[PDB]
Amino acid sequence: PSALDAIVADVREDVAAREAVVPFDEIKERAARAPPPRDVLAALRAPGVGIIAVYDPIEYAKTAEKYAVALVVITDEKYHNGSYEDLEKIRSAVDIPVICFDFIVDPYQIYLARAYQADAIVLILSVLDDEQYRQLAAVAHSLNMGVIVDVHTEEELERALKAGAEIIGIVNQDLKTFEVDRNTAERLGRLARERGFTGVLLAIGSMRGLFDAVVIGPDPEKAIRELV
Repeated sequence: PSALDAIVADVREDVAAREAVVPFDEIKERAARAPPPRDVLAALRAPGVGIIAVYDPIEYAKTAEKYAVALVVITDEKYHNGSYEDLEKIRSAVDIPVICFDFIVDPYQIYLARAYQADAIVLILSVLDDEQYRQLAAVAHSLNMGVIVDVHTEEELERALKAGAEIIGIVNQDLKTFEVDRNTAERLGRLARERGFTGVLLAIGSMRGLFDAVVIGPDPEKAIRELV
């Protein structure tokens, strides 16, 4: 019995179903031909604590772009549910970068996000081992997309630090036990800085003076929504 195992199985079968109609080689080509990503790193590095808004789609996006530095669009890997087409429509309706947030274990999903014009993706270190992390980050970076590395424990933070992650998001939920530690953000963000980290810290939730941006808002999509 394992909620996290079930989510990973859902994602892997979602990919298998998508591949049967849009094969891996075809999604790679569509991703490579997509228009270049907007720069998520620069939007988050901008002075001040930027708001990252989370997602009628067009109305909310056009409203959100008046004050947010970036937009997060939670997607659904299940077959033929319009979720990736809506990501593209939303991104096309605004002028800020759009983060595609789903549960990525397979390179197919990164090409999929890029093909529908995502500017960045999230990698979750509680889900990924070091070899998977290296592969998936390399895929995203080969398409000039930003990578947000979500961490929840001291050990995950250290992996992100040692790997040289430039954007680290700190999440308060444990994706294996599904327990919430309401003060992880302050604890790990302070620890990140005090260990010498000079990149971008995101909080996925009064930790004043620590974070460059803050995200402002079971099956895989439900689990993502809990993270935000």
